[PDB]
Amino acid sequence: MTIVEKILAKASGKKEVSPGDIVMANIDVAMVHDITGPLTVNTLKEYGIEKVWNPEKIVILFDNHILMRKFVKEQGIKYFYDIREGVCHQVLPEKGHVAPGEVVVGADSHTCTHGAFGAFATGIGSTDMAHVFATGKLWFKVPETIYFNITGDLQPYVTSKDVILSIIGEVGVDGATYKACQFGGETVKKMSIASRMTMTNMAIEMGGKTGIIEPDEKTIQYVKEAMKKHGTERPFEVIKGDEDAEFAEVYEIEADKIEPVFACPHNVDNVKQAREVAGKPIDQVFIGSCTNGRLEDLRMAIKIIEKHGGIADDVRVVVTPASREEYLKALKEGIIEKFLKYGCVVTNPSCSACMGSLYGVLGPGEVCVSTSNRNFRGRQGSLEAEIYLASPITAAACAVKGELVDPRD
Ligand SMILES: [Zn+2]
Repeated sequence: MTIVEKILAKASGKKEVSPGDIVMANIDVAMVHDITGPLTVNTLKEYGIEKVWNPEKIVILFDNHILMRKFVKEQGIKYFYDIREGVCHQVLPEKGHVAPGEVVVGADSHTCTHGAFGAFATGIGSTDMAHVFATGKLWFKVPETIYFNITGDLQPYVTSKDVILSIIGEVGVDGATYKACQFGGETVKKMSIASRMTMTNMAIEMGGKTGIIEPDEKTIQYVKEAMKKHGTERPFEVIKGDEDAEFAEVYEIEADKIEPVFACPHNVDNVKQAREVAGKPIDQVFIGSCTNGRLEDLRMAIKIIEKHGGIADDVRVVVTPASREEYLKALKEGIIEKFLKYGCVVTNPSCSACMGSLYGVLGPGEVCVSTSNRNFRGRQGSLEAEIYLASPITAAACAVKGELVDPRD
């Protein structure tokens, strides 16, 4: 019985569960952000429930507005954050709302990110969310874990981004469909929580239901620290998979021979190695995202840039910390100013002037190296623009030379 299965078993209140089995599980936290909030509320009452189940288990996002204020006020909803905590998923675990062995549901597709914390985390539609708000439970078709056992040491200039991009590259946009992608092995236990978030975030890009990574005391340290800092403290159990569990499509990845890659334009899953496509000129580099937007990413990228002393002219470098906290960390550490001084522009996620700038919008015939999730046509701009995906290191290197690279050159 897998970790996702022990989670769904404890949640449903069953003592055993199989893949394909269908259960009613209790929700630990539910999150709504933009359109889905108003939708969920209206959809919530044309039905007639006047009380949400647990006003402290719902997390909402703010900046028509009126229904949402009045909803949070009419309910007892304690956790509601402004959009200047950052547009990404970072906020939810940052404040300690995601603990191991928990069932987390959210409006956004990439809620799967929180699987990094050893919780079962999924995006759901508006109606499902309305049910959750009403009953604090939801139906789940119990998935199957496909286990990716990653062992070996990451070579220099190689990040979990290259790892997950390679994995996606051999499994295609599908899949990994009705199934949960579970990452493990020594290479996974060695990487940081940030690095794990990078992978779990991109799980659904394989068409996966969610990514999940088993917890260890990096996970514990993170969660406990966040909980004490934000007063979101609450007991949790550490649910981890048994060797008594079986997996559709166990893969084996060895991080030794993984080298810096690219997700080449319009599709995430093609994934050609850096050397092959190297040399093509680029007019923009986008560093930071929900995928790699955290402190370690900024740190390695600015390290690369700094060592070679600045960026190529006639290239637009855009640096976007995943959240306000991450931004403040990078600020306090001098990283933000190093970026600024080298000619990059940094978007302060709490600044509307920063957030509304069109400076990073790709025009026709423009090439961009991005550290984000998605390279499909028209994503960052014109549909006649193309987008390569990379780790912060590879991206930084591209910003240094001003065309497509392999970080070691
Ligand atoms: Zn600003």
